[PDB]
Amino acid sequence: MRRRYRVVVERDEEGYFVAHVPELHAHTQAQSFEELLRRLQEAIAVSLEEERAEVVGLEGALEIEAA
Amino acid sequence: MRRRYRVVVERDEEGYFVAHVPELHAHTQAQSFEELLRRLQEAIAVSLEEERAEVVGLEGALEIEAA
Repeated sequence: MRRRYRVVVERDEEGYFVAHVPELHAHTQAQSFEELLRRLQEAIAVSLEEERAEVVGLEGALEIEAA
Repeated sequence: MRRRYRVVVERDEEGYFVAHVPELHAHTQAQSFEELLRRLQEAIAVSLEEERAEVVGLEGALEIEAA
């Protein structure tokens, strides 16, 4: 099955991540980007009562902090 | 310095990633999400002629494939 969901990801002071998928009323957190993606996919799968889910794409805006 | 850039990320058949940051006329690719983020940050830093860049956030839409 195919789905598209708005998502908001933020990195805290510790550099840890928290993602919010409003349409699914879900929140997921992780210490790395790799971990975030994995938990996000697992969480979306559970929401949809599916065995597995995979992020095949994302279109959005990146917030950058440079020095 | 602070910046926000539109980004488009896609996962190919092999499950590999390619990111496009149109405003920076840049393309970056990697075999994992963790690697993509790292190269993306390094590439944006070079574009801005900065030493380092960090993705502190992202607001967008996730494309999901579930089974």
